[PDB]
Amino acid sequence: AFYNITLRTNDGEKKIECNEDEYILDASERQNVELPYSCRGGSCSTCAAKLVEGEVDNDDQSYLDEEQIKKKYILLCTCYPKSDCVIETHKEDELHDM
Ligand code: FES
Ligand code: NA
Ligand code: NA
Repeated sequence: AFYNITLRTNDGEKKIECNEDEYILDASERQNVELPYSCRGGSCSTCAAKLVEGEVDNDDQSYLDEEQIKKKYILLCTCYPKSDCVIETHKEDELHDM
């Protein structure tokens, strides 16, 4: 199924949908909502975001440790939505300065 993702970016709030079988980064990009990234493989911190509400499957990621995951951080390049979500983007620095 598809879920509606509310992206709270550094340039306002944007509404985009994403198939539960695809990554949020790719879905966002085709709907013209540019998000940060670099490796696009789940092993770095560039695409870091924070889950405000909703369920996701970000098990394909590998950079974030359990402490960061518990704090709701997710890497959008490898994150599947599992319900409607409200996500804050461009959180790499926040993550870095925890
Ligand atoms: S762009 Fe590197 S983990 Fe997402
Ligand atoms: Na960019
Ligand atoms: Na450092």
